[PDB]
This record gives sequence, structure tokens and C-alpha cells, in this order.
Amino acid sequence: MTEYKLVVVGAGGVGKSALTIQLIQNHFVDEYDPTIEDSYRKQVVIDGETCLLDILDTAGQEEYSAMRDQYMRTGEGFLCVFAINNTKSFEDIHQYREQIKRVKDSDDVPMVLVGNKCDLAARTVESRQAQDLARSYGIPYIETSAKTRQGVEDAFYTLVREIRQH
Ligand SMILES: Nc1nc2c(ncn2[C@@H]2O[C@H](COP(=O)(O)OP(=O)(O)NP(=O)(O)O)[C@@H](O)[C@H]2O)c(=O)[nH]1
Ligand SMILES: [Mg+2]
Repeated sequence: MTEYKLVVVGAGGVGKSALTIQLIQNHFVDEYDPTIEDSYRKQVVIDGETCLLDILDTAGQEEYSAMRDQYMRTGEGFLCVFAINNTKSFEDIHQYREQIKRVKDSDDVPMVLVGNKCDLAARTVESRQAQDLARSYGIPYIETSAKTRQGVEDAFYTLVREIRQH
């Protein structure tokens, strides 16, 4: 069957693993469990198409940047995750996108911009600022909450559709 190699990237603690575990295991993980590098593989039916979602969950730790070129190189599509209550994570989005472009030798790469932790009332990044950034990249912007599940499937499934149209 068709396989989609998805790679979740973003600064430490923005909820990359929480979003990936919500989608696969239907549970909100609220534990301190920094990620090194993990892979999830699950059969799903998306728009009637049988396909394998192969999702690599990456570390936000910079200690692993050699490990980064490698997985970014094999990825078909990317979820760039920042948190709506961490302005630095939003700023560090540029760095991840510009690394992806250089590892993929392409101006355009299937990608979705994800503003996570939207269940929290203490917001420091305005949805409009993120939307404007996404618009300049030419990619869609989706706000998610791993804790309530808002926009989770949407984020992942959309990315798959952007891969389909590439
Ligand atoms: N309120 C709220 N907390 C969230 C949300 N997503 C993740 N968190 C919390 O944020 C913390 C970090 O989540 P985690 O998924 O481990 O982040 P990560 O990006 O995978 N970290 P790392 O880069 O180290 O692997 C956890 O305490 C988790 O419960 C969310 O949507 N809402
Ligand atoms: Mg993690």
C-alpha cells in the first residue's frame, strides 16, 4: 500500500510527541519524557485510500543535528510544531524550515505549520502572526491541542493531502 513518511519537528517541549501519541494511541501524555528519536507505523483509511502512516518523532534537543539531516532527508512531508505559549519556539520555526529546504534541495516541500497547546488561555503568539508566516511560506496553518484533540487528525491528514498534490 501507499506509505507516507511524515516527520514531526520543532523546538523542545512544544508537544510533538503528545500530538503523535494522540493520533495513534488516543491518549493525552502529560509526562516529562524527552524524545531521542522514535518511529510509529499505523494503517489508516484516509479519503478512502488505504495507506501506511510512518511517522518519525524527532528530538527538540539540538544535541542531535547530525541525526537531523538524515531523517529530514527521507521525509516526504513535515509538521513544524511550535507552541502558542512559547514565542521562542515560534521564532525557531524559520531555522527548521531552512534546514529542511537545504537537506531536500527544494524550495517547496510538503509542510504544515502547527500551533499547538491551543487549549491554554495564556497565549503569546497571535494566530494572525502565525497565519502570516505560513502564508509567506505558502503552506497551511492549523492550530491544535494534543490535550483535547482539537485539530490533531486535521494537521496530519492535511499533510498527507499536501503530499498527494506535490
Ligand atoms: N496544555 C497542553 N499541554 C501540552 C500539549 N501538548 C503537549 N503538552 C505538554 O507539553 C509537555 C511536552 O510535551 P511533549 O509532547 O513531550 O513535547 P515534545 O515536543 O515531544 N518534547 P521533546 O522535543 O523533548 O521530545 C508535556 O508536559 C505535555 O503534556 C497541549 O496541546 N496542551
Ligand atoms: Mg517528544
